[PDB]
Amino acid sequence: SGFRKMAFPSGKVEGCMVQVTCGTTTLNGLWLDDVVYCPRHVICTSEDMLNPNYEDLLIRKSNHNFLVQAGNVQLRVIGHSMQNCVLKLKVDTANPKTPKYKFVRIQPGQTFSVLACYNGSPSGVYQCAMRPNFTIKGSFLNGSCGSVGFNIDYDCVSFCYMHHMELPTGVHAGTDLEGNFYGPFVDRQTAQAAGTDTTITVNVLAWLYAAVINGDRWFLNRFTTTLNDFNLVAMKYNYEPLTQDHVDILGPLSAQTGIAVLDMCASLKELLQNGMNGRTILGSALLEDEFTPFDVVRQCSGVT
Amino acid sequence: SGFRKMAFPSGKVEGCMVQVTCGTTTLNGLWLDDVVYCPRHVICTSEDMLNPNYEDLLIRKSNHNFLVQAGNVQLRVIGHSMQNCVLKLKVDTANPKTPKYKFVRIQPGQTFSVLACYNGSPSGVYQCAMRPNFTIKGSFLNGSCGSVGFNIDYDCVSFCYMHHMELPTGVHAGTDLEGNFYGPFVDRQTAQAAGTDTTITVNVLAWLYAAVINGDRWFLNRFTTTLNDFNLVAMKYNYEPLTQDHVDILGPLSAQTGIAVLDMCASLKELLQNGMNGRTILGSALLEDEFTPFDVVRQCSGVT
Ligand SMILES: CNCC[C@H](C(=O)Nc1cccnc1)c1ccccc1
Ligand SMILES: CNCC[C@H](C(=O)Nc1cccnc1)c1ccccc1
Repeated sequence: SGFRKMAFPSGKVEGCMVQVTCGTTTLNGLWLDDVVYCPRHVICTSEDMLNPNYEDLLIRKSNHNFLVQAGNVQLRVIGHSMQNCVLKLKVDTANPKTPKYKFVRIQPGQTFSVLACYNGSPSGVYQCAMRPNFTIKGSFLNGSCGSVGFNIDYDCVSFCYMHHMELPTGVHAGTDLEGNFYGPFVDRQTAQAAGTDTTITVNVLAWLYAAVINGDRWFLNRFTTTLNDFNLVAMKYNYEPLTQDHVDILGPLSAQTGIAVLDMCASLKELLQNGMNGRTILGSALLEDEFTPFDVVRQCSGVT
Repeated sequence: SGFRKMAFPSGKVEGCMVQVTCGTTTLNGLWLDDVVYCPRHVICTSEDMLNPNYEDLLIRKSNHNFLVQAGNVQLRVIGHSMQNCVLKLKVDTANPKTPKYKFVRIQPGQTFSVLACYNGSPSGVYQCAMRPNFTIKGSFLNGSCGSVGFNIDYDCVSFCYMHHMELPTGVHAGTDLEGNFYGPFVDRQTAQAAGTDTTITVNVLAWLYAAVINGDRWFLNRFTTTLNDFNLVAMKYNYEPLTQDHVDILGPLSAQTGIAVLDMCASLKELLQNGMNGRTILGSALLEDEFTPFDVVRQCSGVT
C-alpha cells in the first residue's frame, strides 16, 4: 500500500553520463557503445545563442576540441557529427557500462524518469510526464543540458528525452535521442510559444484507480456518464478528450477494481465541477496527471 | 528553474541489493563488504508473525538455510547473527560494488530516498520524509522488506532506513541499519498505535523559499510575526513548533532571497488561516513538508 511518484532506478543511466566541454561551454553527454550524444549548443558561447548558425559553428571545431571526461577518465574523440539538434562524438572506446538500450520517441501524456546531471555527475532523479504541449515541468539549471529522460523494461533502457532548453516561462524543452525537438521549439535564445496545454485525462483516471486500490474512496459516487457527456466537462476544464482507446488502456484497472471506466469518469466529472472540498487523494490536493495506466499497474503489482 | 521531489541517484544502492530467502519467505537484503543485512522476519512464516519468538526461530536456522542471491550469483553464508530487528549474514565474498558508506540514525523531519525492491531487484526510487511520529508514507507491497532508505554526500551513501512493516493504517515502519525501529513499533502482526503526527514546519518554510526562488510569489505579504505568535497558529494547525534552531537552518535561504524568516512565517500563517484559495505553489495545492532546507539549497544550486 501507498502510492508514490516513483522514478526508475537510475543506475544503468548513471553509468552512461559523461561531461562534454567545447571551448568554455560544459554540459552532459550520454556515452552508449563508442558514441557520446549531447546537445549541439555545447559548441556555442552564451553570446552565440541569440541566433546560432550551427553548421558554421561546428565547422570551426575539430575532434580534439570536444573534451569528453567520464568521471576521471578522458575519452579520445575520433569523429563528430551533427544530427538535428544533437552532436554525436565517436570515441575510440565503447562504454563498458553500456546497458541494453533503445532510442524512443515518446508520445505526449507518457511519463519517464529524468536523471538530472551537472558536469557529467548525477545530482538526482525524478519522474516527469511529457505535457500534451510537448514541454516538461522539470528541475533544471544551466549546465543540466544533456541530462536524459528514460524508461526501463527489465534490463532495457529506452532513452526518450535529452534536455536542451528552459523557456522564458520556466518550463523545459528538449529532443529525442536523434536530436528532434518535442514540440515547436528551436535551440535559440528567443521567446518561444508553447502551445495551450491540457490535463492528461487518461492519467488522472489511472491515478483515481490507484487511489481506490490504496484506500482513498471518498470521491466514488452513485453516478455514471458517457464519453460525450464527460467530454463536455473535459472541454470546460481543459482536459484532453477521452477516447475509446483511453477507455481500453484503463481496462486492467477497471477489471481489478470492478469500477467501470465511465463510472470513474463520473467521479472525475464531479471532482472537476465541485473541487476536492478541502480533502486529499493520495496525499495530493489536486488531480494528478503524471501517472499513466501502465505506471499504476506496475507500481500496484511490484514490477521490477 | 523548476522544483521537483527529487531522489538521490540510486546506482550505488542498486549494486548492494540481494535476495534473501529462508524457508518459504523471500525479501531483500543489503550486501556491504562481506555482510548481508535484512529484516529478521525473513525467518518467519506468515503464521509466525502473530507473536514471533525470534530467538527461538533463529536457533532452528543454520547458515545453509539462508539463501542469498545477488542477481544470478549465489553467496556462501558463513555466519549469521541477529542484532535488534535485523539479521547480519556473513558471506565469504565482499561485494565488489560496495560504495563508501555509513549507517546513520536520522531524525524525524529529515528526508531520504527509498529504493523499493522485490526479490532483490530494484523497482523504483522515491523521496520520503521520516514523519515526526517516526512512520514513513511510502509505497511498499509484501516482498519489499529489506528495501532501504539513504542519503548521498558525493561518494558516500549514508543508509538510514530498512523497511520492515506496514501498519493496519497503510503507513510504513522500519529500522535503522542496526535493527532499531524508528518509533514505538515492534515487528509483529499486531495493531500498533502510531503517535499523533505533525506537519514539519521548517520544511514547509524551506519549500516556501524554494517557491520564491523559482517564481511562485503570490503568497508573500506585507506582514510579519514572532516565534510566539506563529507557534500559536502552528499549535492550532498541528504544525511542529518553530525554534531558533529551525530559524538558524533557514539562514542561507533567508540570505539568498532577502526574506526574513519571520516574514516567511507570516506568509505561512496566512496560508494556514486562509488556505490557498484555489491556487498552487510549485505545482502543489497543499503545503509541502518533504523538503528540508538542505534539500532546497542542494537542488537550487545543482549539487552533485
Ligand atoms: C551555450 N550554452 C547555453 C546553454 C543554455 C542552457 O543550457 N540553459 C538552460 C537553463 C536552465 C535550464 N536548462 C537549460 C541555453 C540552451 C538553449 C537555449 C538558450 C540557452
Ligand atoms: C514473514 N514475512 C512477513 C512479512 C510481512 C511484510 O513484509 N508485510 C508488509 C506488507 C506491505 C508492505 N510492507 C510490508 C510482515 C512484516 C512485519 C509484520 C507483519 C508482516
